[PDB]
Amino acid sequence: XDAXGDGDGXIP
Amino acid sequence: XDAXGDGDGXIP
Amino acid sequence: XDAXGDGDGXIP
Amino acid sequence: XDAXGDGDGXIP
Ligand SMILES: CCC/C(C)=C/COP(=O)(O)O
Ligand SMILES: CCC/C(C)=C/COP(=O)(O)O
Ligand SMILES: [Ca+2]
Ligand SMILES: [Ca+2]
Ligand SMILES: [Ca+2]
Ligand SMILES: [Ca+2]
Ligand SMILES: [Ca+2]
Ligand SMILES: [Ca+2]
Ligand SMILES: [Ca+2]
Ligand SMILES: [Ca+2]
Ligand SMILES: [Cl-]
Ligand SMILES: [Cl-]
Repeated sequence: XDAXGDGDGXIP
Repeated sequence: XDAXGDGDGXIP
Repeated sequence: XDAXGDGDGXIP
Repeated sequence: XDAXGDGDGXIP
């Protein structure tokens, strides 16, 4: 896997 | 953003 | 076997 | 990724 600090999907 | 052919999240 | 939802080969 | 000694897909 994840990126973005928002878990899976959302911001990469 | 997306990757994997399954849209957002899931497989990168 | 297959994996990945794309049949044989490709994504495991 | 591959397995089987036959490259991508085929035998895992
Ligand atoms: C592929 C290299 C970077 C990476 C793991 C993106 C996946 O991020 P997510 O959409 O937040 O799950
Ligand atoms: C997933 C762990 C084993 C693995 C990488 C299977 C993929 O093998 P292939 O279908 O020969 O490409
Ligand atoms: Ca992810
Ligand atoms: Ca994310
Ligand atoms: Ca995405
Ligand atoms: Ca995806
Ligand atoms: Ca297979
Ligand atoms: Ca596959
Ligand atoms: Ca493979
Ligand atoms: Ca193989
Ligand atoms: Cl997609
Ligand atoms: Cl499949």
